[PDB]
Amino acid sequence: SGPVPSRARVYTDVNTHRPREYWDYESHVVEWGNQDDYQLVRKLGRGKYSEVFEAINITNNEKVVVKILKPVKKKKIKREIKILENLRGGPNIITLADIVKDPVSRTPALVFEHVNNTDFKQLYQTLTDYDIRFYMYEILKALDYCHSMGIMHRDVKPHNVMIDHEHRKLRLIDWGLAEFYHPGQEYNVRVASRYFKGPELLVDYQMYDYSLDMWSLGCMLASMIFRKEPFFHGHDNYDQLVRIAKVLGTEDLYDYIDKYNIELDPRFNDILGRHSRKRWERFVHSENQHLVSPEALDFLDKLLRYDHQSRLTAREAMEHPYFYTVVKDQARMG
Ligand SMILES: OCCCn1nnc2c(Br)c(Br)c(Br)c(Br)c21
Ligand SMILES: [Cl-]
Ligand SMILES: [Cl-]
Repeated sequence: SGPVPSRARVYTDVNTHRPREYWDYESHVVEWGNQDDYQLVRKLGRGKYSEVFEAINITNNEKVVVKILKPVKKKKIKREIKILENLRGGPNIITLADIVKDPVSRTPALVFEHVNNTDFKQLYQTLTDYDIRFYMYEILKALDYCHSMGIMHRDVKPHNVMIDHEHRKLRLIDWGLAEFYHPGQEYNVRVASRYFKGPELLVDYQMYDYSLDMWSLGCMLASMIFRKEPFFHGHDNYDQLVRIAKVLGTEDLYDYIDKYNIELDPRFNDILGRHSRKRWERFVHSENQHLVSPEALDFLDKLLRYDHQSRLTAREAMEHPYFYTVVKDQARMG
């Protein structure tokens, strides 16, 4: 029988209208730069799947950030670089500077523009109501650009947003899980991090799209405004959906399941069972009332939908009242 097909509502064929060499990363020939150009200064850390350094380009004396890639397949290597080259110059997307290779090891290393140590998770414990709005909007600028260029990020979370609090700057990093969106294509559910995985991924639905990132963004905001890190705290993949069910309710979950003719374990239905919906105001109480407004709760409600097709698009989200003053504020400064 199988499931019902799905299409992205926006940017549906941006790769179809483009030439083959745009999205066919398997046919790309990576002209590898010279490793000697770059000298490592200090270890900025090591991410969930890489090791990252502060570095200096000796050809122009500018600073760069080098990311020595995890022992990974050549299929993933080429996908990421091709996605970064295409997203270059986009608003709030980190820009690939060069790509080099170790002389003896032959392990690849992405080189980027220098931004800042400070990720958005470490900076989240000192943010006003207007700061949440401002930095969420900047993430939507990056999310609408990458969607508009035909790319899902697939790993949107606090750690992958770099933010310079003082200069009002923001970058979305780690595109190594991202992928090009093509209609009719089945996509692998093993992307993102538990707490930010959409219901589509947890119900083993393959034909998802850009809307996945909008789920993840909701997860951040929810945690940001209610100060519950993370807002949906699953222990395993089964439990994550069970936590989500305990907020959005099980009624719309099973409507989502039949609509797309999605199949899953009988015991999942038993595990989930029946549970009532909880209105978004019930996660407010003590030291967070200042962060939660009506426009925040509507916005959040419209992002955290089981049905991926119903979720707000990045552009739609940018038009929400939540940002009304934000878009007006940046029209007299930027
Ligand atoms: O565990 C700490 C790792 C932090 N980390 N991970 N990926 C990073 C990227 Br890409 C850039 Br660019 C920058 Br600047 C930093 Br800092 C990064
Ligand atoms: Cl995939
Ligand atoms: Cl979108």
